[PDB]
Amino acid sequence: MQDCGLPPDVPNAQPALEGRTSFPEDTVITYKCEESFVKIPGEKDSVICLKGSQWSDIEEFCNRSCEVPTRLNSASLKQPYITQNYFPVGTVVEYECRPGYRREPSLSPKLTCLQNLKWSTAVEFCKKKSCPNPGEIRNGQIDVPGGILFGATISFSCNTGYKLFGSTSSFCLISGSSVQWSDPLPECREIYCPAPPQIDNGIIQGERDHYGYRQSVTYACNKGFTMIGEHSIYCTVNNDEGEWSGPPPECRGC
Amino acid sequence: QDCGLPPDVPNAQPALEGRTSFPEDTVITYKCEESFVKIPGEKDSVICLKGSQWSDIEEFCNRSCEVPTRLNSASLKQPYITQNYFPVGTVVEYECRPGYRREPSLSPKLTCLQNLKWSTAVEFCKKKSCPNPGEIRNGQIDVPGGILFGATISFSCNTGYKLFGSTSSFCLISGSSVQWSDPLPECREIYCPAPPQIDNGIIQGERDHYGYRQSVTYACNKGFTMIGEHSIYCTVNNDEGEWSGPPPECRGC
Repeated sequence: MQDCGLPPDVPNAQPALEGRTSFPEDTVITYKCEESFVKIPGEKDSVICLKGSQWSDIEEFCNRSCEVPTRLNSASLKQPYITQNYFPVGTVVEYECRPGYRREPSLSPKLTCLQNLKWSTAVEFCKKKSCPNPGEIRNGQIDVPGGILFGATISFSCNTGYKLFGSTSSFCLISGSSVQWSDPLPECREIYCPAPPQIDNGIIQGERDHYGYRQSVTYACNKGFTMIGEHSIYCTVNNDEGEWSGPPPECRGC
Repeated sequence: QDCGLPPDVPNAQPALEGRTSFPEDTVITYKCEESFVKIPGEKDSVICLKGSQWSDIEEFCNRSCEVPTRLNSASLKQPYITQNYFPVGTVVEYECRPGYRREPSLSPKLTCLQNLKWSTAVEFCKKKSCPNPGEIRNGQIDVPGGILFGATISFSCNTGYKLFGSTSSFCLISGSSVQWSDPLPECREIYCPAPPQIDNGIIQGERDHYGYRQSVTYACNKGFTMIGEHSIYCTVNNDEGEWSGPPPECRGC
């Protein structure tokens, strides 16, 4: 009769019958691979009802493949693997470095789909690029806790008696073609104490315009006056603020 | 042949030894009464002569000041320093003791006043001053009470420095002047012991010396995680350098 019965049984595939058991001549039935199976590119996945109530032949067209290679932050799949989804056992794909990573020549940038439907062990075939030498801060220091490679962080400090002006840290970020420091080297500025205090009936011996950390000012009483106290005070520097070591002496008369 | 009582001399008293009769040739000496001093080059005694007659004697006592009181700033000049006769109007001269100096604007003279008292005393001989103490680098000099003769001064060394030498100085009289008993001490920078190195980590830019408040920063080698403070700093404790705490640790991953 001008009708075919059930289409052939294909291993690891299921036909779409749309709720019927009888099909008219020329009816085309498509099969869908079952779970954990991917259709093999360049293969028939459907049958057709021909004359005599006979279906056209169809061969197994499903496998048995790995999943799409896992997402790496250092490397991207090369074409054409980056657009594929069919990865039967033995399939080997190639990677290429992302930015800012570069090839580690001693290691292969290839992964293979293993018998267990898993990709081979990952190695660091694409390593992190390195930022330029941080350099130096005059009268300050740079803290490099964990190298200067892509993603690294560094901090800046200013030695005792100096005040930091600018960024207090820097990160090695990807900069277009390469990786560069997010922020420039700051400045360590000399902290000044407030002008030294003057005293009644006494003077400051050779007063300077500016006084820095540990710099001292010496007092002297006027003729006829007796000094009671410290002959000199010095600049103490704490939490980036200048402050004199103590009060100035006193000059008592007569 | 015996003389009777010797003549009455104003402001003087004779020494009779309880006697009322005296044999020829007896010599009787008089002593000036209180507040009175015998006048140099004058007779103070009488003698019993023939005819039961005493030799003549004239008043020989002039009211006089006492020997000037001792001053610690000056001393009587010669010849006043050996005199005891100071009638009203007598003016003596002083000269400075050590360690004192003359106050040009003033007079070093005292006058015996009508009331038998010396004139008002002024500071004509003033305490000498030692030279300006000067400066101690990285230290201080405390001048509690001036730098005149007899004064004391103390020395200290700022935080992070240790004093080496004298801790005080006294203004002494030194021959023809006054000088500080002790020379200035030196304030030397205290160094902490070399910072400790750590396994699988380094010191970032180690220095040769570390002083007070100076810090050393650590960094772990690739593949190691730091455990503890990233940097430590040089503390000072009774002139000794000591690190703020232990260095971090670098744990294998």
